[PDB]
Amino acid sequence: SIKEQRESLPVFQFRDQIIQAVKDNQILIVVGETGSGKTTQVTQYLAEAGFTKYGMIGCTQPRRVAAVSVAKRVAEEVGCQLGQEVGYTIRFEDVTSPATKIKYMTDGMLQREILMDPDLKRYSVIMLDEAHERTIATDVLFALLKKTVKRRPDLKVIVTSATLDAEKFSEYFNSCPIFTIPPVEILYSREPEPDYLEAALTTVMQIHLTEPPGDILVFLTGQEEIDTACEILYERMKALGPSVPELIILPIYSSRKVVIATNIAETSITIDYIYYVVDPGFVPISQAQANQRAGRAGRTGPGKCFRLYTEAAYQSEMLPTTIPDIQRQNLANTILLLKAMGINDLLRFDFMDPPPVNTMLTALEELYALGALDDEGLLTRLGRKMADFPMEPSLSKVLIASVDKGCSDEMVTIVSMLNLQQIFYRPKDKQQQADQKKAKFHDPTGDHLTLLNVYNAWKNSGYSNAWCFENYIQARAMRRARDVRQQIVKIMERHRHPIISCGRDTDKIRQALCAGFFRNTARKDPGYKTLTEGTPVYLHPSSALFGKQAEWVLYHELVLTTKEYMHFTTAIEPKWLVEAAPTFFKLAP
Repeated sequence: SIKEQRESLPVFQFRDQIIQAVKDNQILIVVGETGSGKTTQVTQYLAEAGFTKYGMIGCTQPRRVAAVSVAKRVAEEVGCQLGQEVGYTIRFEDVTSPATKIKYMTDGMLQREILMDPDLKRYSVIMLDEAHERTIATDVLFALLKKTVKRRPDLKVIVTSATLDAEKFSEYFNSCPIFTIPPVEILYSREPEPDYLEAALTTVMQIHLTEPPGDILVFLTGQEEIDTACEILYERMKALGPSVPELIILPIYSSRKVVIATNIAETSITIDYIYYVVDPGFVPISQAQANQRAGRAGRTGPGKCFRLYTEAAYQSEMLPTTIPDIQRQNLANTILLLKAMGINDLLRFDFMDPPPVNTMLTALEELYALGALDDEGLLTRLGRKMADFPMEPSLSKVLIASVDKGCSDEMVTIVSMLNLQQIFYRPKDKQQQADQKKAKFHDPTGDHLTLLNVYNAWKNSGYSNAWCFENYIQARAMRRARDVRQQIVKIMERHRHPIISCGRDTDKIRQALCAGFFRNTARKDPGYKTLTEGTPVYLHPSSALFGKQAEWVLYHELVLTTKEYMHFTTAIEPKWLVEAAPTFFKLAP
């Protein structure tokens, strides 16, 4: 039943108590142990209590997927169509209606939303649900909401927290109350294991045979560690014997079952029926993170956690408080927005956890080199124009540069294609066959123009799914690209940025892509080496210029599956970098 499921949750007992705490206290810290359902239920409770009469309820989630996942879930519970009373907003996916009482979104959208109205009048209550996997963009929000609260008293702010992080939050938010919302044994090693990988595998071996049935979850650091573990565990399982229950071993890089994942994956997994966790505790992690990890065993039933370090280590060489995760490109975006609110002076800024000065100086230098900031560091005309685009400052810079070069039509398509997850379906039985079809779209210049070739031919075939399948192109991905393209075209048109085509002048198109994306360039070494930092990076085999020789290249992203790899590489001329990417590479007259 919908009611029965809702009432089953631990929060429902404290449901009347939560509403009173919000009604009295302006800012409220909520500690809910995972599986309390504070994420879904609290939003409804405040809606049910009439907080949506004169405002919306907004909740920020750490990832895009989480905001979509919670919104759909809450929609079912509320019993209404997604986007109507309960909707989510994420980048280029605003699933909301005028009739939207409850809204879910990422920190970035809130930052765009707060910049437009520093008082957030459209909202009655703002809740940030990122107890774990908090960033600096989330920390910036805290300081902004602290000021917003001093000018709009009716506004309610809820801030979820981990138990270790809780008291620090309360001190920061003017000593406001900490509302709290209510089994596994943790095992340690007497001496620090010399080899964490060997220890962890032996640990997985003993637990598979010598323990009651449960599923094991292991965490590792690198891909080569994962691959080595898969081979070792296969070899030991086959040698062990046929009587022994089969061990199904699956890795994740986002009879009994073993799952092995990295930190990237740990933040995005809700797998059930696992009674055992192996915690190598070294990426070194924090006590709050270690405790969160321990809890994951306790999800389905009782169970055990195996931390591969001394207890003293837990209490000595591990800090409890979360360290906010800093993304270099996200931080540039955050700083750009802050300067668009007229907030300079990052040194005296009310940061709850001060970011390292290098991170802020690199971000400032990156924006300066893009020409978002002048010599002083004050926001320029170009910076304000870029801040109107909800994307990384490199991509927004490329769009505006293309308008100057009369090639905005091709760029909006290329920019659309960069956001895409998977573009080409590949099946191992027909892998060779798929690669042959991909080759038709290969442009000499590089992957950027190859993406332009894919979308154009898709457009030319009237956007046919049969055509997509004919060429082993993900049909869903192209549809997503068009949705993004249409939204970008509307954003450009609203600002004074027209759409002009130039008949695939590859020189103008790649020149445009050098205006931004100039700190992601590399030169061929007798693989390649990065111009900016000197880091060695390699062409991916799937690249359109992978066979070809190309002395100077430009890459959209830098993936690390095994060794540093450039994602979407395009051959460019050095001249354009001096000319179109001025400040950084003007080592000419």
